[PDB]
Amino acid sequence: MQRYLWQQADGKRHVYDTARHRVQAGRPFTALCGETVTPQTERGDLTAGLWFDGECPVCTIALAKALGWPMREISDLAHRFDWSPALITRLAEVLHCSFGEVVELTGARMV
Ligand SMILES: [Cl-]
Ligand SMILES: [Cl-]
Ligand SMILES: [Cl-]
Ligand SMILES: [Cl-]
Ligand SMILES: [Cl-]
Ligand SMILES: [Cl-]
Ligand SMILES: [Cl-]
Ligand SMILES: [Zn+2]
Repeated sequence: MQRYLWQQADGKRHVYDTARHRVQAGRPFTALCGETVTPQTERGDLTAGLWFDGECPVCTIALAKALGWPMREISDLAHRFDWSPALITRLAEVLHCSFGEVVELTGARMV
């Protein structure tokens, strides 16, 4: 079984640690980004062919980091998401570098 897998829940496609959680409709799990979420059939969460929500930016970057990417390649990745203060400060709780380093990584406030 792979260590990390994707699962849509609460409006985004999150990543979870399969050594920590088993996914099931109506059961909460906590994603790599730290949000505790519950897959719901009404949101299309239990049919992966119907997963139309956008990827969770925090989980996507957390997964790249967990997989050992250098900061420069993680930075290229992050550039394709929109980063609100909620998301940026959530990513800073996951990464171990300085908050300024997180903000620079996201490319979120740079033209
Ligand atoms: Cl298992
Ligand atoms: Cl592993
Ligand atoms: Cl949980
Ligand atoms: Cl939820
Ligand atoms: Cl809803
Ligand atoms: Cl579903
Ligand atoms: Cl986005
Ligand atoms: Zn997430």
